Amino acid sequence: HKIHFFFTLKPEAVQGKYGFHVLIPGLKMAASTKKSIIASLQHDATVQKILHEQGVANPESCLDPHSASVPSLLYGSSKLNHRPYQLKTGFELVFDSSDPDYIPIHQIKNIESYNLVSELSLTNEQGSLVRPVYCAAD
Amino acid sequence: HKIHFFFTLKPEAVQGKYGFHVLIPGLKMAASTKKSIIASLQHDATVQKILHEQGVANPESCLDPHSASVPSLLYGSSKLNHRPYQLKTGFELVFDSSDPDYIPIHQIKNIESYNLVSELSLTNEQGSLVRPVYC
Repeated sequence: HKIHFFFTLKPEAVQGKYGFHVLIPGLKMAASTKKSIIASLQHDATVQKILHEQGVANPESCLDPHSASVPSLLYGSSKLNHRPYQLKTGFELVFDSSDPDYIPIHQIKNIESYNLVSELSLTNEQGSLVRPVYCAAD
Repeated sequence: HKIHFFFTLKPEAVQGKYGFHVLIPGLKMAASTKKSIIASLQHDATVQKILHEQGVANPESCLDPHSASVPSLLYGSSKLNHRPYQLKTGFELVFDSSDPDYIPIHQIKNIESYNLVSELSLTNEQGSLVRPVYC
């Protein structure tokens, strides 16, 4: 399977407030699976030690558990009086069942020549790049 | 630590014969260690099955046990009546002992802008890109 990762960053840090989004359009699961995954990520030591040198005051509260409930912004849209999240870079990942311990990560090329809003849509199923990976229907 | 990998491929295959080189100038170990490593690879079933779908007859016999003893061709050189191996891809790897299970692999960018003969030297210790990792 091919899994794509996108990191859209806030244009500027206002009064010491920052953030970014992680989008996985092709991968498909249930709400309970997303809740379990989000609960797992809150206790990841690796992420925390990554964040400590970044100036993060509280890495534990950085992840919002409501990410499985809130409807998601389309790409390019934004909140009132808030700038749109600018895409920093996008990574592609290839996962195989034969070799679970081999995890390749590479940047996506020619990203600027592609329909970003179409590909980044969570419910989209006709993305030319992002393809739907049907997982278990919980 | 940073580890660099280089893959110089034979320009063409004669009578079903192919070959290439894997060079690790950054690594610095003993010859006995190199022999042990070569012995380890000769029984690696993963590489054998990788070559299995390549049209390769005997992947077990592809490794030369003498590679740690025979003097190595400098880059650009060749054997008599033999075209020199052409560099196809160049890889760099980042090793961190804190997380041994995280292995980032990325191709090197703009290798054509660097002194390939100087960098790919197995005995050189002043490589601009290849850094001497004493092991």
